Amino acid sequence: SASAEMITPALEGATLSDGQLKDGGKGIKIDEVVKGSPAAQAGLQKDDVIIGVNRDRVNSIAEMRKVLAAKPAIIALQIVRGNESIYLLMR
Amino acid sequence: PLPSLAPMLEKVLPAVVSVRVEGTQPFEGLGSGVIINASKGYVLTNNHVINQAQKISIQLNDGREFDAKLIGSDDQSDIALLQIQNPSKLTQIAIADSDKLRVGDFAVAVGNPFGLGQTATSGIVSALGRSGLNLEGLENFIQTDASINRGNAGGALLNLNGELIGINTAILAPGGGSVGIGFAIPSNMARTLAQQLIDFGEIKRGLLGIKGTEMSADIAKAFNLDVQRGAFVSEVLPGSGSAKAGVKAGDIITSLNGKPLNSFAELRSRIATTEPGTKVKLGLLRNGKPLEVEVTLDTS
Amino acid sequence: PLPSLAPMLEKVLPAVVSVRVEGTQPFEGLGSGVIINASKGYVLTNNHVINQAQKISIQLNDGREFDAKLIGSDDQSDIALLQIQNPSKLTQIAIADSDKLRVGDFAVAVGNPFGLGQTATSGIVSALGRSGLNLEGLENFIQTDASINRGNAGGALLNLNGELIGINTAILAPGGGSVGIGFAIPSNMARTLAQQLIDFGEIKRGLLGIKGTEMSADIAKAFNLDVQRGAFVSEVLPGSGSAKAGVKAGDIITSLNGKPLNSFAELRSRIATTEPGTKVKLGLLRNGKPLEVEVTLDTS
Amino acid sequence: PLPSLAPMLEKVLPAVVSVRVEGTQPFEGLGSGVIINASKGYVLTNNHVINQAQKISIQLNDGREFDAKLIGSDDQSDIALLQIQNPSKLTQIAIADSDKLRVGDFAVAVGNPFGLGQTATSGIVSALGRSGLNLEGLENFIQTDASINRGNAGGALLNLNGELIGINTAILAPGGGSVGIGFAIPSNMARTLAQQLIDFGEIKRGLLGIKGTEMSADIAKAFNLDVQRGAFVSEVLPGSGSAKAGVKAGDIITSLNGKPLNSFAELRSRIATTEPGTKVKLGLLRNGKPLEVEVTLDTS
Amino acid sequence: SASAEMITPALEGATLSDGQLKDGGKGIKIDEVVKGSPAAQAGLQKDDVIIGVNRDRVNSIAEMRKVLAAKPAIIALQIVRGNESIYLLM
Amino acid sequence: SASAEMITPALEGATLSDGQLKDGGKGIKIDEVVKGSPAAQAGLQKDDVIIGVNRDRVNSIAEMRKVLAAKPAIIALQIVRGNESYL
Repeated sequence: SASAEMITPALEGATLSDGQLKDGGKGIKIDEVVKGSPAAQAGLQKDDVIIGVNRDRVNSIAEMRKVLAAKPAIIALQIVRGNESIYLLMR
Repeated sequence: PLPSLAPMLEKVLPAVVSVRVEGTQPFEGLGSGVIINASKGYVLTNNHVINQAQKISIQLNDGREFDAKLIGSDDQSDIALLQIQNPSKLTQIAIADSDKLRVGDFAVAVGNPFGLGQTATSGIVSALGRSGLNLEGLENFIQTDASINRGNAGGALLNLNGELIGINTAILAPGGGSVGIGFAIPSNMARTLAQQLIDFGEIKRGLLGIKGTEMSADIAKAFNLDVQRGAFVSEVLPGSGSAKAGVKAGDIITSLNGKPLNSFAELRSRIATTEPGTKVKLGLLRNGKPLEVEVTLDTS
Repeated sequence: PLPSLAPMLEKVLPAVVSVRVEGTQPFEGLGSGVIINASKGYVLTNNHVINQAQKISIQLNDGREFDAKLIGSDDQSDIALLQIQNPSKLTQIAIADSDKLRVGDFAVAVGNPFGLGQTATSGIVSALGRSGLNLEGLENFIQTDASINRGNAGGALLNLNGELIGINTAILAPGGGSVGIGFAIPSNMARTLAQQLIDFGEIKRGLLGIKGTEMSADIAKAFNLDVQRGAFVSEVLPGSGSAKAGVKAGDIITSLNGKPLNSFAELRSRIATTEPGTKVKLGLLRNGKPLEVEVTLDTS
Repeated sequence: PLPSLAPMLEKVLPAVVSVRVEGTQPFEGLGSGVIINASKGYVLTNNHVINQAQKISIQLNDGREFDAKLIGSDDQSDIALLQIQNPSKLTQIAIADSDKLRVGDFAVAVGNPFGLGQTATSGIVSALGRSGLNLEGLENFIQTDASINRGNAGGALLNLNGELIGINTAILAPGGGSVGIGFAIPSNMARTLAQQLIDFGEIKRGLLGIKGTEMSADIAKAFNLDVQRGAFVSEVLPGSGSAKAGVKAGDIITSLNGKPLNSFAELRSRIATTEPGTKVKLGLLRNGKPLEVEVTLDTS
Repeated sequence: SASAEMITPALEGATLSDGQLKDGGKGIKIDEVVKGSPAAQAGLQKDDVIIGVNRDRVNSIAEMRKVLAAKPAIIALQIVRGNESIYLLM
Repeated sequence: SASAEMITPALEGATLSDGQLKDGGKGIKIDEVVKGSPAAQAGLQKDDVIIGVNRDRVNSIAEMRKVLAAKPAIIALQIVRGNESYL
């Protein structure tokens, strides 16, 4: 489980790994979040499964890193917390 | 023969009053107010003029003095309604539709600056729909360059016919004095809030159950769009009216009941005006495709 | 085709001049003035512009320069009169009736702000009969919201016909610059005092023999009265004309020459303007009963 | 029915834009600009707003955002020209003749004070040809009393027809807020400099070859002269066109092209604007004798 | 002699007594004025006799105390310095 | 050597002497100008020849003193640095 700090400053304090959804769809599962960290500030929580960045779909930490290597202005994670859909936003 | 505003100000000035407040170490404060109902003595004023008062007095511009009682108050919109005890020979203002205003219309501000007494100043409407000043929970301000100073809060903003178009609330001042940037609450929202306070004694806020942020061109360049004004939807709370209606995250609200939105705080204030149980129309754009949605309001 | 103030300002601006004062560490001061007699070169200005001058110079807006002498002055009303040596090709102002002014009339201020040169600004008449600023002995000011700054003292306040309605005399501001609250001496008092100075060289001040306080809505509640504005007489000095008339301690002054009195300061200033030996009629209120009392003034 | 500036403002407002600048500790600045060519996206702005930018962005009043590139600048006159990258559906302003302006004309200032957004204020023209403020090398300012604050530089000053008459440049403020004294570059100078920047990329300044000082009532009182406004010439640089024309030291310059000169700075700016190689008419006053002199301008 | 501060804080600095006028009318003769006291600042002087509070007549210190126990918004003292009538505002 | 300080302080630091022009006309040749003195600030230079005060024509240091005893408003000197001619 690579620490999310190295990928981007905004995800400091979040533990990300390559996991699975309830239905088998691939996604990146959030393992542990530091209280007060920017990940906690943005709304990331335990056992969240991110699905897509903007109009994309990320199935691995490497895929997310390749997407983020271009360093876009803003990030929006379609995320998955519970059986519904929420967007997030940080710079 | 010479043009002037004197003929119309003669019939209107008696409706604007001065509000004197004492309370607590004791304090004394001064503000303005507008007579809304002459028979029942209802006075519209600002909420921070009255906040910590134990005694409230009203003074007419001819010298008469009355005692007042607080009927209701709105801290989010900063609007208070007082009642005059034993009213006698009062004059009331007429209210204009502030949805028909435009930038460039002429305006008159009547108030009580620095405790000097009743004063009228003149200017134009500089802007509409101003918000984001981190002043109140609700901001849909009219901007004007009529001179507005300390003691003017609660007073009247009028057009050339002498009809109410705003309630003076705030100024932007680098050094504690007027530089020509003043803000007013539009009269439609103020009238609706005053009627709710009269009818029920407190406000019933309706909520959409949608959490979202301001739309911009930066986001439009991230979702391949053309619209740069509106509200961006991010969270749909469970079981709300919009959740039942089918509104999902990632969408953009453009028009409310067919009226295009220029801000997200604009939509917030418009929804806060609406009473719960009403059905509203949302013009939506999801994945670049437009739609029309009917929504039932909740209760806050 | 387009509306403008230029056609009437083209004829009036030569009458407003700049006043330069050198005195004594020495100081150099700046103000304005208005030419009222073109053949004799009489110039009306403020008293605190000329207060401790050792030499006075006058500049026209075309560049010509003159030396000036003080004919007389009045400290209580803050009015001074100068005469130009060897005048030639001058323009004079016409004086309007300031008793016909109303709140909402349009006004133009002409002066010399910050030593820049001749400058015109525009506004409305905000209020009438203002006092209590503790500036001079007599205060019956016109309150206007034209931009008025340092160097505008002594200068002109005009109506849309180009006639003088006031002499700019003061301002209120936390930061030292205009916020839209300026004060002017009305033209009737200034004209009367200037005529007195021309004719005799000193002011002729009349008094009533009444010492009293300002009537409020509180004193009208302790004697069970109705009118809340006027003057409350508490001392009638022995041997005065008012004593011969029959004014006693405790009554209320309501009208001067039939015109209702807005304040006690207005009564004081209007009495001080009037010439000793004149006869006035006072509308008196005693024990809830109205009366009319004829009083002959004495000399100060 | 009611008079307003709204009908004419609705057509001109899209042509005034806000200018956001990022530069270098990193800094962000804000100002305004005017669209003078819609097909090419040419934007007139102030030089000190754009000074140390690394990136420039233009934002329209409907929300669209564009990138801009500097075309040219003029530090003495403080005028900058930008081009919009990839323009689409723009509105442009119409320019008026600023040599026909008079004191008392009505004016509207459109800008972006304190970063709030597009704002309009109203006033009159207070003075013409102001200078001596020691802000730029060449000053021939229009003075106005519309409210102009921080963020207004580069924006529009318009007449009642919606035609450009000036570019807002500076203010005089004791405490960092507007007190009613603002300055604008006249539109004739601005349009000439803009054409020069478009055609050549830099300004071609012409000079006379004369060193002199301002005329006053004191110098004229020593040479027994009547005039008191104009230019007093003290040195004629050898080899110049003026020396070839015969202009000597001690002469008084009265009129340029038959139009009266009110100061040395007006003559300086008017000569600087005129293109090199052009011929000009000088009204000379030497030993009290008038002369007409033809001068051919050189290159600076 | 009676203390005037106990009657009201306004009349601090006045020495009082039940007195009589020149024509025999009963009043409140001022006997000592403290310099700098509120009584001196208001304008009370020696030998002054108060024949009124607001719209009433006070015949003794007790009656004035009874009227002032209501604590009115202001006080209006007829006094009688000289063979005349001077009002006061408290 | 006539010091210019008590003649007029505006010419302080300028050494004055009765001389003649290149054609033999009379005037005052400025022998020395002290750097930072009021004369240098006003524009006086070494070897300058003042040949006029305001409109009047002057010839000697005594004539300078007699003219400037009245203390006029402004003195517009003519002077003649090189073969050309105000301060």
